[PDB]
Amino acid sequence: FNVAHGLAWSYYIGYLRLILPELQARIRTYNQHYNLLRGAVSQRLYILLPLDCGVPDNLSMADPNIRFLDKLPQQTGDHAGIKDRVYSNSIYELLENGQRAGTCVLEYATPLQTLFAMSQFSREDRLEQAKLFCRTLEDILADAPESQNNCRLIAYQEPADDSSLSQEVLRHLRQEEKE
Amino acid sequence: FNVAHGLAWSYYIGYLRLILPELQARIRTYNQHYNLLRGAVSQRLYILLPLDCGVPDNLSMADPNIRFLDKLPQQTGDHAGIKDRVYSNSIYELLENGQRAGTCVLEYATPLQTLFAMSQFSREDRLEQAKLFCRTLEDILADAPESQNNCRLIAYQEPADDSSLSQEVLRHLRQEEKE
Ligand SMILES: CC[C@H](CC(=O)c1cc2cc(OC)c(OC)cc2[se]1)C(=O)O
Ligand SMILES: CC[C@H](CC(=O)c1cc2cc(OC)c(OC)cc2[se]1)C(=O)O
Repeated sequence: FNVAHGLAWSYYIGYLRLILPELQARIRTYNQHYNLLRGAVSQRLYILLPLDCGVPDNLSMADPNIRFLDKLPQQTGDHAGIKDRVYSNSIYELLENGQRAGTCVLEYATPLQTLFAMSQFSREDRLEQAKLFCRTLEDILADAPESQNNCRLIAYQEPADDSSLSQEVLRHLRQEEKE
Repeated sequence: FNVAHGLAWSYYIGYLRLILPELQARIRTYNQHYNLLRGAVSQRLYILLPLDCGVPDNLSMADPNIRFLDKLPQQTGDHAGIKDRVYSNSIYELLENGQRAGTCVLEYATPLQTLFAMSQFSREDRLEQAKLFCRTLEDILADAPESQNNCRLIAYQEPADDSSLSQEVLRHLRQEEKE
């Protein structure tokens, strides 16, 4: 109950509070200096929350239609001993019927792999802690001033290896255009 | 009790497990390509754990005798959506009587600023959660295979603004030489 609470706050306090306020400027810099009226990167950080807590230690999205396209201009800031601590972010192209249907900054919510490491608790405890985590992070980001149409939490659960994350994400980017 | 548990595991799982196994190689690369038989960077990551949980959002060590000297060769690895996620680390010179008495990679344990944010709980709850955090992290790092004379946890508490972190650290680096 509290592991998930504490991880949400720490993720917000140790990471999002630091990268969110400048994300939208880095994104416009890319969108100018680089880059099609559909291939413009969404002005939002999209945060992947596998409910099964299986966050890959690489780029594997398992969704043939989510591909790495470019890195974002890196932000640098001093933080907690580390001079010019670098903040790396990655842009992904989203495809529908083999065509590029949009583009966004994507990454996984890494505190979840700590819940995975603690269940691999039981698998049902894993799931409830992932939900609590999502619900806490959503509420933190709601009252958080650094969070103003710059952040979307994509929580999902694939029922098997053979069962469309791309479509899910794509819906969120469509709703951005129609707004 | 569990916030501190979970933050220790996440710090270990989200960060130390990823940077510790290569830290000592990055350190030798510096120690050759750069750099005095005393001015060689300690082959250890030193991790500052203010028990008061006051981790600065900058480089402030408040110890005139702990100064930024150089950055470490940055490590890059794919992780959790982010391609070539960069790992930045900073080297500090340690001074005694105005002379450089040693050198080490230093940084603060950032999960602590999440305990700070939650107490600024009461200040005594803050302190116990910081201790629990230290004790959990120490035990994790003991059975952790990635952690083999590459990591030291410096926990301390300054009683006031006018009251020697440098000496504390310096003792740990001396004990390394005499071993
Ligand atoms: C893949 C990119 C991420 C994003 C990232 O850099 C950080 C995550 C994070 C989480 C914390 O608590 C949950 C925390 O507490 C101080 C500090 C940080 Se920084 C990664 O995990 O490497
Ligand atoms: C100043 C340098 C640090 C070190 C660092 O990068 C990370 C810390 C961290 C902590 C986590 O839980 C506690 C976590 O859970 C996924 C991931 C990370 Se990455 C910083 O906080 O920026």
